[PDB]
Amino acid sequence: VIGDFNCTNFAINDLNTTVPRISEYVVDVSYGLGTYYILDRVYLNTTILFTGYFPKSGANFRDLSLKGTTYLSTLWYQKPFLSDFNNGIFSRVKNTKLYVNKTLYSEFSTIVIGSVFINNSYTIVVQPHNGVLEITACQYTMCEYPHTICKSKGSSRNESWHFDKSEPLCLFKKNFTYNVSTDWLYFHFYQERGTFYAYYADSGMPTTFLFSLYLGTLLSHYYVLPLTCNAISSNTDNETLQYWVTPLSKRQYLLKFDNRGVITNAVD
Ligand SMILES: *[C@@H]1O[C@H](CO)[C@@H](O[C@@H]2O[C@H](CO)[C@@H](O[C@@H]3O[C@H](CO[C@H]4O[C@H](CO)[C@@H](O)[C@H](O)[C@@H]4O)[C@@H](O)[C@H](O[C@H]4O[C@H](CO)[C@@H](O)[C@H](O)[C@@H]4O)[C@@H]3O)[C@H](O)[C@H]2NC(C)=O)[C@H](O)[C@H]1NC(C)=O
Ligand SMILES: *[C@@H]1O[C@H](CO)[C@@H](O[C@@H]2O[C@H](CO)[C@@H](O)[C@H](O)[C@H]2NC(C)=O)[C@H](O)[C@H]1NC(C)=O
Ligand SMILES: *[C@@H]1O[C@H](CO)[C@@H](O)[C@H](O)[C@H]1NC(C)=O
Ligand SMILES: *[C@@H]1O[C@H](CO)[C@@H](O)[C@H](O)[C@H]1NC(C)=O
Ligand SMILES: *[C@@H]1O[C@H](CO)[C@@H](O)[C@H](O)[C@H]1NC(C)=O
Ligand SMILES: *[C@@H]1O[C@H](CO)[C@@H](O)[C@H](O)[C@H]1NC(C)=O
Ligand SMILES: *[C@@H]1O[C@H](CO)[C@@H](O)[C@H](O)[C@H]1NC(C)=O
Repeated sequence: VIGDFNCTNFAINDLNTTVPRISEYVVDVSYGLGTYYILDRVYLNTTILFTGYFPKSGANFRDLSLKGTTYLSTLWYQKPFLSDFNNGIFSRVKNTKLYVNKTLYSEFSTIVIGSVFINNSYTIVVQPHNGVLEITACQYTMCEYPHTICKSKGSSRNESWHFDKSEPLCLFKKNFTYNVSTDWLYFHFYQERGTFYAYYADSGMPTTFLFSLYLGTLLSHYYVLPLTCNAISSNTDNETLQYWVTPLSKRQYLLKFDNRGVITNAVD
């Protein structure tokens, strides 16, 4: 389970089925994937040795996106999908582009980052709403079996990942736009000395600082929410979710900057 609130009994498989194969992809940083811009600094036409929260080059990304239709499997809400956060994670996220009457809609998996996922603890939630990225850190009563839905194409079940009837206590609540036409988003989520840090990119690969948030507590877990949809399948549109995640750690990189100060290359 994620949280411990019984939000629903509708269409749950508690059967000990085959675990879905988590797909894996090698981390290659040679074009600046997994890197970020340093503070308020510009570096031009140069190489820098810098120690930062970076992926291990040659480690694996895991695709933790889960697309459902009606049934939720209880095995989705366990290890290996429920994952240790440690220092942090780098996300490579497919922007799943869907069309309704030729109008573009942007979907991708919500991620939750927390400890115990109960309403005496803060859970960070990063959720897309079609070009708006809603980021919150609140005392959510997370569901046992949380998921999101396609708002665009609809779903056979309602969205429920928390059950707060009155507004929960929040440390953070901000919206960030992202470019809905992009094919990929990139995120760093990490923690240092009781403070959470987020970086993102929607164009190119090297991320930029979004925000930081003092928590005063260690985050221990993250989970990529299942998304349920009538579409995003071989019998509808041949679209897919992808939410690739790999651990961060304090690593020395060589960073190469071009004459615009873009990180064009990196070495672990
Ligand atoms: C912070 O987050 C916590 C979870 O970590 C929330 O606490 C849970 O809140 C729910 C909702 O109030 C509690 O569930 C309800 O418990 C009642 C009491 O349970 C006893 O009695 C029943 C028989 O009635 C026994 O079966 C059971 O074993 C216990 O002995 C139940 O009466 C409720 O059931 C009724 O309402 C539901 C509504 O969906 C109906 O489906 C049922 O048919 C029935 O009519 C219900 O089960 C839960 O027990 C709490 N857990 C804990 C650990 O406390 C907090 O509410 C939340 N707080 C805030 C401010 O967000
Ligand atoms: C951040 O973006 C979300 C999603 O657009 C906003 O939430 C919606 O706000 C309207 C107006 O209050 C409600 O009618 C909707 O029900 C809300 N939810 C959704 C999923 O659309 C939110 O208001 C924005 N602003 C802030 C500060 O969070
Ligand atoms: C969850 O709540 C529903 C509604 O009361 C109930 O039918 C179901 O048995 C509950 N499941 C568990 C595991 O408690
Ligand atoms: C960038 O650096 C190279 C190597 O020193 C140099 O040859 C080139 O002229 C520089 N270009 C600019 C635009 O500074
Ligand atoms: C979805 O929510 C509506 C409104 O509360 C309700 O009528 C409907 O039965 C719900 N469906 C499911 C599958 O939860
Ligand atoms: C959005 O992304 C597309 C595809 O990468 C790009 O062509 C376009 O210029 C971007 N638009 C904005 C406003 O950045
Ligand atoms: C999805 O792709 C396969 C292979 O090209 C094709 O057989 C199938 O008809 C496609 N489905 C849709 C809904 O386009």
